[PDB]
Amino acid sequence: LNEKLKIEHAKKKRLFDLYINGSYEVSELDSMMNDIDAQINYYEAQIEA
Amino acid sequence: SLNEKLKIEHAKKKRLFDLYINGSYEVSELDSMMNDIDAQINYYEAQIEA
Repeated sequence: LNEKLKIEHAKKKRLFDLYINGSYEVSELDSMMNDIDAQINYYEAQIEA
Repeated sequence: SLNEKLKIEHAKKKRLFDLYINGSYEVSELDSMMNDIDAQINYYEAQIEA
């Protein structure tokens, strides 16, 4: 399930893509991006330990 | 209708810059897409040369 990390990271590149094209605002991007970053940490740690 | 692509890129550039002034996020994340955004502005300029 290391792929999921790329998938969660792939979602990050896209989430930036959307905002840059105006589909998502800054205020939203705050909540949505940190959710991913947390989801990564949620899946980043205590699996390679 | 290739002339009016830079204004979109500038809008694409602005939005991105609003994340820097917002202050959060990692700058290296924002630098990778800016490298693509700045470059796309470059070609639109360069095509006018010839």
